[PDB]
Amino acid sequence: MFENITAAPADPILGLADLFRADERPGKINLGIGLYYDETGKIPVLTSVKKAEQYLLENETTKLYLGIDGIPEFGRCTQELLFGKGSALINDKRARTAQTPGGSGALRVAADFLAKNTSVKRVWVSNPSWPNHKSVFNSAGLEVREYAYYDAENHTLDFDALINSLNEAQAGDVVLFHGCCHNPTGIDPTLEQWQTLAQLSVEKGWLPLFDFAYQGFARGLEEDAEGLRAFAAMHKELIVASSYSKNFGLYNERVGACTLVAADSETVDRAFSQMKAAIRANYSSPPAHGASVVATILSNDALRAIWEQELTDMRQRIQRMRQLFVNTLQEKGANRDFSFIIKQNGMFSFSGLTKEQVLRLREEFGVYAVASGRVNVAGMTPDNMAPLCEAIVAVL
Amino acid sequence: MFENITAAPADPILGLADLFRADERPGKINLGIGLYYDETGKIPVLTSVKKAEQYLLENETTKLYLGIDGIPEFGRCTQELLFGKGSALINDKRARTAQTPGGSGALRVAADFLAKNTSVKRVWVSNPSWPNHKSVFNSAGLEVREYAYYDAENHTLDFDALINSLNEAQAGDVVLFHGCCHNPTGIDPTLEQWQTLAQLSVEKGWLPLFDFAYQGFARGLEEDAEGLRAFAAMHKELIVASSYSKNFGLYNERVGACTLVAADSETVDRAFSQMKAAIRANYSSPPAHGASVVATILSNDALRAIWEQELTDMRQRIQRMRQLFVNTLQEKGANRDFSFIIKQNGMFSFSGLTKEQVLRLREEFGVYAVASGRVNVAGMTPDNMAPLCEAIVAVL
Ligand SMILES: *Cc1c(COP(=O)(O)O)cnc(C)c1O
Ligand SMILES: *Cc1c(COP(=O)(O)O)cnc(C)c1O
Ligand SMILES: O=C(O)CCc1c[nH]c2ccccc12
Repeated sequence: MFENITAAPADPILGLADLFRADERPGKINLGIGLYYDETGKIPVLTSVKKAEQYLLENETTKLYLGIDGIPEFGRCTQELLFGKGSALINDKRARTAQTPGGSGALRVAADFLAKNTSVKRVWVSNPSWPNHKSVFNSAGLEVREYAYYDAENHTLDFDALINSLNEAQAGDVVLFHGCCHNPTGIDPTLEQWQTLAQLSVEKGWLPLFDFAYQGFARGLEEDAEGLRAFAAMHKELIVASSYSKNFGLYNERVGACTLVAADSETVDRAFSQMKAAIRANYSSPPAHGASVVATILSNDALRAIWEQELTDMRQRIQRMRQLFVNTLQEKGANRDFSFIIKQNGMFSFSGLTKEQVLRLREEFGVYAVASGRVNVAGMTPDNMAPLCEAIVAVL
Repeated sequence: MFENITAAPADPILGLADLFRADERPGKINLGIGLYYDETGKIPVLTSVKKAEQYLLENETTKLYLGIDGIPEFGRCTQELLFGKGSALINDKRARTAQTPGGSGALRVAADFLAKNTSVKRVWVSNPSWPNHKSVFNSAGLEVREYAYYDAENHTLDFDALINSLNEAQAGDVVLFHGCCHNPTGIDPTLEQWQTLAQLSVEKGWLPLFDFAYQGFARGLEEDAEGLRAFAAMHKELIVASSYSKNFGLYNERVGACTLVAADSETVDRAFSQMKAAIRANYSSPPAHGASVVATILSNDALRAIWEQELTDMRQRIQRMRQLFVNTLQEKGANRDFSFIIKQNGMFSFSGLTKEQVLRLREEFGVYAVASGRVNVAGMTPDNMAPLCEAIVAVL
């Protein structure tokens, strides 16, 4: 039965880490996968998290299945982070959140939900986009179309190009937006552009789907929610796929959420029932650990204060490595002018290196960047900055 | 977009838990969902688990994404528990295991894998079977057919009916077997019926799929693996969906595995790349906690020794409630003879109560039993025995 199975191609991202892990070279650098690293080059557990884990260790008395939609309080806190103190969505009981296994799991969930309960046929994703996006949608039998987004020549958001691209998108079509920290570009619309887009999708009849995996890494918790929030003010309906993988360093515990928003409660409940159904036929209930850690942290004023500060510490550190990257490049005599690098937010940067230069960097210098030339800034450190910056310069 | 969504029908199992919750009646008894309770009526964390958890608390230095297939040690450990210490399967590098989010997610992973990569068009599940089976397979766009299995009249496995209905299973059709502790019947084939079944499927060209969710609750670890192990001895190809939910009390942490078996390494590797592909488009990578907990325990001789004893205590305890159940019934009225109840394995007994009798137990007496008339013996305790058995005599 398996005699003819074809080996699957490799994950452009995931499969890189393997390549990395397997290289016996000494001073290898990893600018591939988006993982936050510290000054010392390690991927640490936040202390707020260790604090929460102790608490759970001490207080948990059962491992009883969670509800299909997960830990209630986790949900509540998620909606508050997403939408705000007074948001109507909340007061109007217009949003239902399901805790899922990662931001990834929430995308699949929304996908299966849409493919089975709606007349959605295609999903519009930006170009470029996070490669996993097409696979997840394709798996649910949905069609993935792309909309222009990035001005490579200028290193910015090509608004009209974007706008002109979407016009081709029909009403009842799903339009996928990155909450903040566009992966892989690092360019996010301005509050006005977001406003625009908002009004626009209202009129075109688009279902907005937000992929929000970096809340807190661009400007801040509350500011990075501005575009969502602008959409949330005009829309009856929307879907939100958030992740706690990055802002809490909980990568492997698979923590994320799927938020559904209908015009009203009677509606959101019905729909949600369909979403829970989709979950039931998938993994059933979500893993409690990571989510319990998150609810604890956001529930508690002390822990929360501590976590928020570690988050602000991670962000500021990336902001710092960015300035450091540009200057060191420059100080090493790079051809090009890399200052656009500073106007980018989040962990990455679209470095503008060719497929061949990234290949070269790897084989030759042991530097691992994604073929898109996407470099993980959060993987840079004052110690590797020099060697990193030289290989780049040697390939330019 | 969500205007016309119809609400779904609640989980025939999960649904009840909700009702249960919502029920204010002081002395409610919950014989629905399969959760192991203790003398005191609580659903506890295993000691070996708390121990492994502290260990992680103190030793983990990163939350770094796991591989798509999860913890290697976990895989190794599961294979050994499945096939046995020195299996050929293991020496010939013929089995690849993926850590999954519960036995559930492992079923969905095998499903999606099958649907997308093999031309399997239908799945044969026993009747009666675990309700969630249909939904998983169906979601993968797979056809669920049923094969005869239980002799309602004499409370047993109807071998002929079994055999006779499988004839209509074409070659290359997937045949789903319960490794042990048949859910919901409690009747499992004898090594000989397994042997025979084995032979048959070879001869008929079926792909065997094992749902192994109760390893260790019937007789013991090794003893419950004799059916599988027999099949692994004749098969070239196999799939195993196993859960650590019940035997480790790790319900909410989502711990299970999906083991693929092929004629050889090359084959298994190729195939498995396809399985990993299906995972990627799903939840990406699995939740570490639970599995880490499982690997820690099974790799450490001491913790392992403590765990096997807790497992053995759980099993023994169920066996006790079993004989006490029948005895109490008798000793309290009961027109029927419930002795068949003692030859049944695992957590539940197929009580032979009707849909209306169960409705009544609930409504009237506050006892929760599935509509199939399936009762969780593990939820029975010396303290609730009496009342339970009395409200049982009241509906006969
Ligand atoms: C990381 C990421 C996700 C989800 O990641 P998880 O680990 O599954 O939470 C989703 N979208 C983008 C753009 C991401 O970078
Ligand atoms: C409980 C159960 C499973 C797996 O449950 P998980 O909690 O997802 O591991 C699989 N099969 C049967 C028959 C079960 O009863
Ligand atoms: O009753 C069972 O089969 C085990 C408990 C149970 C009810 N619904 C479930 C769905 C997934 C996993 C386990 C369960």
